[PDB]
Amino acid sequence: MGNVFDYEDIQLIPAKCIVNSRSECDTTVTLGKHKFKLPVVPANMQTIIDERIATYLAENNYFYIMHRFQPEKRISFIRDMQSRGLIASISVGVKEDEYEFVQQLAAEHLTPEYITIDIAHGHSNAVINMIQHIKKHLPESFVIAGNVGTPEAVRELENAGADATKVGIGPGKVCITKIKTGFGTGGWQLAALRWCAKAASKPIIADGGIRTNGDVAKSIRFGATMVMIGSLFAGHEESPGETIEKLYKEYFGSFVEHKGSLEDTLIEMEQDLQSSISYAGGTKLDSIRTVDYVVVKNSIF
Amino acid sequence: MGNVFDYEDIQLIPAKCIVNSRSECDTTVTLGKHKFKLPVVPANMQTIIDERIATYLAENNYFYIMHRFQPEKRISFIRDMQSRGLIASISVGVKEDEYEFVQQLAAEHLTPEYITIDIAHGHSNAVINMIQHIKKHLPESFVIAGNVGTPEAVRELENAGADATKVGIGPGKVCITKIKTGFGTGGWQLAALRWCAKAASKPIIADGGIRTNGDVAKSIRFGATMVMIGSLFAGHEESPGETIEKLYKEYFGSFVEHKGSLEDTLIEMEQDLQSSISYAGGTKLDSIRTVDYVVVKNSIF
Amino acid sequence: MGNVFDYEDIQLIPAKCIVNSRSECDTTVTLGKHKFKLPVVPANMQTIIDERIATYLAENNYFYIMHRFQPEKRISFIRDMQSRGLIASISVGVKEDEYEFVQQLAAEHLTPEYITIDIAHGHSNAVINMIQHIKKHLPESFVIAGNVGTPEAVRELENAGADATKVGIGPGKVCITKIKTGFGTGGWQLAALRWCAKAASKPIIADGGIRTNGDVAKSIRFGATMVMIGSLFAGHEESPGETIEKLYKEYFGSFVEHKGSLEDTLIEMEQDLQSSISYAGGTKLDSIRTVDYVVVKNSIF
Amino acid sequence: MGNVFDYEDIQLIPAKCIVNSRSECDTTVTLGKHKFKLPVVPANMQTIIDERIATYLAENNYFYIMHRFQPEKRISFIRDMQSRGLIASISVGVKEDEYEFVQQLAAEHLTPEYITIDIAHGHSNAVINMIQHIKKHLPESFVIAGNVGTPEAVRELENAGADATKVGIGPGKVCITKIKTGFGTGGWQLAALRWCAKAASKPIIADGGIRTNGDVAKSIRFGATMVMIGSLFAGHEESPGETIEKLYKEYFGSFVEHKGSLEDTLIEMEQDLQSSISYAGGTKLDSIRTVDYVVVKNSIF
Ligand SMILES: Nc1nc2c(ncn2[C@@H]2O[C@@H](COP(=O)(O)O)[C@@H](O)[C@H]2O)c(=O)[nH]1
Ligand SMILES: Nc1nc2c(ncn2[C@@H]2O[C@@H](COP(=O)(O)O)[C@@H](O)[C@H]2O)c(=O)[nH]1
Ligand SMILES: Nc1nc2c(ncn2[C@@H]2O[C@@H](COP(=O)(O)O)[C@@H](O)[C@H]2O)c(=O)[nH]1
Ligand SMILES: Nc1nc2c(ncn2[C@@H]2O[C@@H](COP(=O)(O)O)[C@@H](O)[C@H]2O)c(=O)[nH]1
Repeated sequence: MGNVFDYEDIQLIPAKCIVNSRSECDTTVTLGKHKFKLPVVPANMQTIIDERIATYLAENNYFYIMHRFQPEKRISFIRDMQSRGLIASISVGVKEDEYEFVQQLAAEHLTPEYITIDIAHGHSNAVINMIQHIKKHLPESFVIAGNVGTPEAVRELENAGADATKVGIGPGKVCITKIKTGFGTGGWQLAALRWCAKAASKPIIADGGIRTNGDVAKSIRFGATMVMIGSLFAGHEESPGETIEKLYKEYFGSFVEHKGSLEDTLIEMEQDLQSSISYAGGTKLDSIRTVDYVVVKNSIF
Repeated sequence: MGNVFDYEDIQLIPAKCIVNSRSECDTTVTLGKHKFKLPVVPANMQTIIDERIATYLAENNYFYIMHRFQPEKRISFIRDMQSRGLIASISVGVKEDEYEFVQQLAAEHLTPEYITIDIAHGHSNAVINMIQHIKKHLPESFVIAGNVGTPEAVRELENAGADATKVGIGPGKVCITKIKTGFGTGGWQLAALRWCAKAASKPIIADGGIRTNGDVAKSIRFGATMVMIGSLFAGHEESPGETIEKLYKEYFGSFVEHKGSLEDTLIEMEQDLQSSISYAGGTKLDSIRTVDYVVVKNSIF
Repeated sequence: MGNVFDYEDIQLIPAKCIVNSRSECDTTVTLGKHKFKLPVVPANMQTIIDERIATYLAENNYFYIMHRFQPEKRISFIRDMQSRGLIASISVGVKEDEYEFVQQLAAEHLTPEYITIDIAHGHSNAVINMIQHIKKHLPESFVIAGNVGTPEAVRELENAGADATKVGIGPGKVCITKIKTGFGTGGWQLAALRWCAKAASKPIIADGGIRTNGDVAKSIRFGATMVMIGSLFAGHEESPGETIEKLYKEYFGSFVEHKGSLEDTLIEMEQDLQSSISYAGGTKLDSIRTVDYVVVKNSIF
Repeated sequence: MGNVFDYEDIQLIPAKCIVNSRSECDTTVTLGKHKFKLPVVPANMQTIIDERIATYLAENNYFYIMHRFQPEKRISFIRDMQSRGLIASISVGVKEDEYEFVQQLAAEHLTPEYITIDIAHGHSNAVINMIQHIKKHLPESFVIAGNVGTPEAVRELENAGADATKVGIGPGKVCITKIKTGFGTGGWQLAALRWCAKAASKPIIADGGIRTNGDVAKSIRFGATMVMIGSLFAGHEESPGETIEKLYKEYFGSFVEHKGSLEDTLIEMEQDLQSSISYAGGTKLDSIRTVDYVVVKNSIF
């Protein structure tokens, strides 16, 4: 950064197709010691993810991150997921009984595979301290830290010991940080990603702003390992929240229209993303990383 | 490419008018051994073209390309069109009984004047192979190959032996490749054309993105020999698809409003295009190629 | 040209106000041997101007140009206007009985004060010929020629003997030349004016694209002597066309909402334009010519 | 200026958060001899402010400026506010019985703490004269002068003796100066502020264009001491004007929807602005001044 742009400004340029069917394209990705079907993860929000969803995903090799909204239920969540041969992926804060939470986890001999320290303005000593604290008590837990919007936050989190950082400050559909405060990556998420990624030693989770499945490929182009999606996963039948009636579900953070089975959404993502690999002139996800691109004048639209 | 822009960004600059009536302007063009009334061709899609339309066009020296959706009907289509003193212009794929199709055509002593190898991502060995195959079995067939979106695809198709290439990856009104995959010329079709054309030895068919008849002239400015149009030819009385009721027709690929006779559309195209030649300070189509232009800031609109 | 922009891109920068009331600002302008209240003129179209309006304007020192749509009525129009102590301002073409029209005028000893040769694509020998013809038969007639969109057309018309040129190719609200042909100053009228004006020895009439009264001042900034307005003068009670019923009038060239008395419109123009002179740090119209300006990013709006 | 942009083009870049709660951020500011809760002030317009509001604000250490619309009521307004242990902040003009108004104030031994000379086009000798006049008769009155839109107006007002200048020419929601005259900072207010501020020795009040509370922080970034807000303060229950019925209030200068208590609005401003300080990596308002920023391509939206 550089020129500033966002998802809709970007068109990726096709290379020579080397496959006969998109079916020969592999969209898996790896994050620490584990391998997942898709580079996407639903937002770790109560309006998007619950234990039911978490189990479905885990049982099918989809990465998931559980929200933190009922912090008391986490211990037994971990234990359920882990007795099940499944990954336990949870979120923590830094305020303040969760310092003894991760200490209780150590005593309980309970190591979650993934822990995400998820704070609105995650560029802080508060976040550094919780990272160090977890590397100390649960050194075998893969730690995702954020949210951040700069290369400088990314470095300083990675230097605190984060295994991955989460990038995005206010680009969410239901997020209003840009309006209230005038700060963040809203309006330039994809470019804020190019630029954080340039400086990252650890996987980045691009968080927020995704409006189409093509934006997964674009996020891949510009440095993401994983893409967090709230809006596009909102309003499925499996989704949290009640349904009204045609047909609608609420979606909010800490009014949409009904979308069908989350599995159809996920297979469609995978298919679109395999088309993306065809277009990127390759067989796997990483082929996307090398393609040229143009910044269009009006949009995509 | 260069600056990226699209049809609506472009205004062409008028030269001194050398005609008294647009009627003295000639909009014909030539593609291989044949001469046509207009540099336009309806999309080779089942929602746009059928044998009825194909016959009308052919009988009136309008270039047409037939879709491939009932591949069994092609043989007798060719034979009908050819017993009629008319051009037989068909589409083929590369999967897989159509390798013996063009071999059956050779045995049948049936040479179609035009064959279009029409694949979404036509930059592939698959397409190269079908080109070579046809140059081998039906060497007297003019071969149009695509679709492509780069100078590199254009060269490599032309080097495989294509007589013309079709340029456009996702700029169609009903096309969703840009949304699903994040790849292609959608949002910058006209510039993707300037740039493919710069590197082409063979006629290019600019395929997709045309929203006004002025965009035909613009496509001419930027290197097209021929312009393929789906949307603007959708929904005529002669058009495929049923009519509802006011008055509508469906338009889709592999919900519009009713447009009148296709002949009125075509005479209007010709007239607008003769106005375009008046403005280009000339008497024929090629006068458009030399005019200056500006990229406006907001649009045309 | 230079950077391309249009009316809405432009903000003019205020200089020190040297007046106590906008009332001390003089918005008059001169075109040949005559002095007018405002640098504006209604479009010389049948949907905008008739003899009733023409008389009102003339009787109040507003410049007007009469349309050509009933060419038989012109002779007696001139004579009426001229027996009245009023300016006779008419439009002519070049096809073809109007070569003897201006010859009939010579015989009739009838010299119109202003004659406008008004052709869509006025950059032509056709227009040059009619200019020379009029300078020959009615040498005392002020000749306005056009329409043009380039410095080159402006020079060549001025060299043919035009006393003023009319600039604008398709920026009209009801004009569709940009859509049909892909040619003209639509989308960049104000910049097409900066640029024609840079090369002009004669007054330019900026014709078309005016959407607000501020655009009169902007046209002044960028070189106009006079501004032709169709849309903003459409739909007044005095205006041509019938009224329906709330309340509407048609507006078209060769569906709006009702606007009130044309005199209120004209006094308001004058007042806004005197505000413009206050802001331009002056007392007269020409003060506008010297102000700085910025090209904004989104619009004015 | 420089690149031209406005509030929606701008995203501010977060620095390392050094607070645990936005509650530890101080949003106070000082203007002359007085200290206020927020860098915001409601527009000194009759549709926004009255004595009731003025008293509320003053009694709670919110800066306010009273409009001038009932000039006869000012004397006793000052006296009421001043007998109350409250700041008396009034507006004056330059026409013409207000030269003896400020002379009557001197005789009455009535010194208003703040006086704002509030003229549409305030770059004038008229404004200079009233400034000098007040510095002469009421030298202990803090004088705010404007409105202006250039560094040159700012200097010349500050050189006349202004204690602060008010910046903004036509960016108001209900302002139509941009449409009528084609002049001012509408469409580029925030950049017109960067640029006036660069040349200012005195506090600037950024006046107009604020659409979100984030735009307060942005105005801070670009040089404002104080931000005047009309639109966002329109339509509260305490607000001037009648209510209709759901629920609406009028808002106009010299049709909205009902907004709630002005105190909720003001506490929310303060809270958003403390979030802004968290994001700016600081504890006080001035931390905002140092942050980086990007100009996005489409908007914020
Ligand atoms: N600042 C803020 N961000 C939120 C909130 N709720 C969700 N988000 C952000 O946006 C979500 C995903 O964004 P989306 O895919 O809908 O654009 C989450 O991953 C999170 O980063 C909220 O209440 N406040
Ligand atoms: N990728 C894709 N392209 C299509 C489809 N249907 C039509 N098209 C493209 O768009 C058509 C013409 O575009 P239009 O004139 O409507 O913008 C065809 O010529 C073809 O290139 C489809 O189903 N998928
Ligand atoms: N090409 C074309 N231009 C027209 C037509 N009718 C009006 N105009 C142009 O536009 C008018 C004024 O434009 P407006 O103020 O509405 O933007 C006339 O002065 C003329 O230049 C038409 O039918 N065709
Ligand atoms: N020129 C002009 N400006 C006005 C008028 N009424 C309000 N304003 C301006 O706009 C107000 C605030 O703008 P807002 O916050 O609504 O964008 C006032 O502070 C003032 O500068 C008016 O009638 N004419």
